[PDB]
Amino acid sequence: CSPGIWQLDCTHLEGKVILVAVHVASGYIEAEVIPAETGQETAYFLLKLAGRWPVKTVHTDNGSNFTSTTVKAACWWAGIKQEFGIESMNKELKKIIGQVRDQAEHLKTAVQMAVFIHNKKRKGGGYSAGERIVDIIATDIQ
Amino acid sequence: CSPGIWQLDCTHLEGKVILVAVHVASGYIEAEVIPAETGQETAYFLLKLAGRWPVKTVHTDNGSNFTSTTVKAACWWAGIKQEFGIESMNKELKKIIGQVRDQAEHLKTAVQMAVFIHNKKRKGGGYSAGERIVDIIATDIQ
Ligand SMILES: Cc1nc2ccccc2c(-c2ccc3c(c2)CCCO3)c1[C@H](OC(C)(C)C)C(=O)O
Ligand SMILES: Cc1nc2ccccc2c(-c2ccc3c(c2)CCCO3)c1[C@H](OC(C)(C)C)C(=O)O
Repeated sequence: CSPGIWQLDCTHLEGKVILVAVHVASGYIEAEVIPAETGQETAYFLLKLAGRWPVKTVHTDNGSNFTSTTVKAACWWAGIKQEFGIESMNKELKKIIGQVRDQAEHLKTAVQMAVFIHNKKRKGGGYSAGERIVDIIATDIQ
Repeated sequence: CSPGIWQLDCTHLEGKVILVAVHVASGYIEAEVIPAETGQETAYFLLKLAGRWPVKTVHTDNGSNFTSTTVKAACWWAGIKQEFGIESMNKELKKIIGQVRDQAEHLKTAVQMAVFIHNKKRKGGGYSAGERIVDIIATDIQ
C-alpha cells in the first residue's frame, strides 16, 4: 500500500469527539480529542499531520468530512489530494481506551495512552506500528 | 547524538504560548499553541510525543518546566527520563512564523505552517529534518 496514504475519521466517546488518523501501510495512529466535529478542526489537524509525515492522499469513511472550504484550503496548501480509490481501528483503539480509562481523569489522557499502547505493540507472528511507519517512510526516501 | 533525545521549551508570541519540541539529532520539530504555560499542558504534550517517537530523555532550557507532579507522572508512565547532560530553533521557527504570519488568521495556523516549512526544507550543502528523523530512528531499530 502506498506510504503516502492516510485514513482520517472521527469517533464519539463520552459526548466528546476523537479525530483518528491511521497510516494505512503501517497501522500507526495519531489522534486528538477535538472540541467540535467541524471542518476547521479537521483542517488544523491535517496541517499538523502534513508537517510531520509525507502525506500524499487522505481517505475517510465519511466523505462529507472533507467538503468544507477550510479542509480544502489545508489540503491545497500542504499539497494533499483526496484518496477515493480505497479496521475499523476505531474499534481496537476504542478497546484499548476502555482498558485504560479508569487510569486517567480526562478522556483525552486515556486516548493518548491508548495511542501509545497501540503504536508500541510488537505485532509478532514482529515489529510495532511505530517501527513500521518509520521503516516504510525511510525506505521510501531511498 | 542519541536518537532518543528531545528538547522541549515554550516561547511566547502575541500573548499566546508555543510549546516547541526538537528532536536533537535531526532538527525535526513538533509544536502546539497551548492555552496556558502549565504542567498539565506539558504532561499532555509529552504523552502525545511519546506515543509517536521513541522518547528516551527530554531536555529543556527552563528546568522548572519539569517540576510539576503532572509532568513527572507523564515521564513515569511513558518511561521518559530527564536529560541533564546536554538553536534556539525558537529563533529560526520564529523567523518562519513571521514570514508566513499574514497568510493565516490564527497564530496556531501560522505555527503549523512554519513547522511544515522547517521540517520539509532540504538542508543541502542535503536531506530535510523530516527525512533525517525517520532515517535516524529506522536505522536505530536495526
Ligand atoms: C488531570 C491530571 N491530574 C494529575 C494529577 C497528578 C498526577 C497526574 C495527573 C494526571 C496524569 C498525568 C500524566 C499521566 C496520567 C495522568 C495517566 C497515565 C499517563 O500519564 C492528570 C491527567 O491529565 C493531564 C494529562 C492533562 C495532566 C489525567 O487526565 O488524569
Ligand atoms: C480560520 C480560517 N478560516 C478559513 C476560511 C476559509 C479558508 C481557509 C481558512 C483557514 C485556513 C485553512 C487552511 C490553511 C490556511 C488557512 C493557511 C494556509 C494553510 O492552510 C483558516 C485558518 O484556521 C484553521 C486552520 C483553524 C481553519 C486560519 O488561521 O486562517
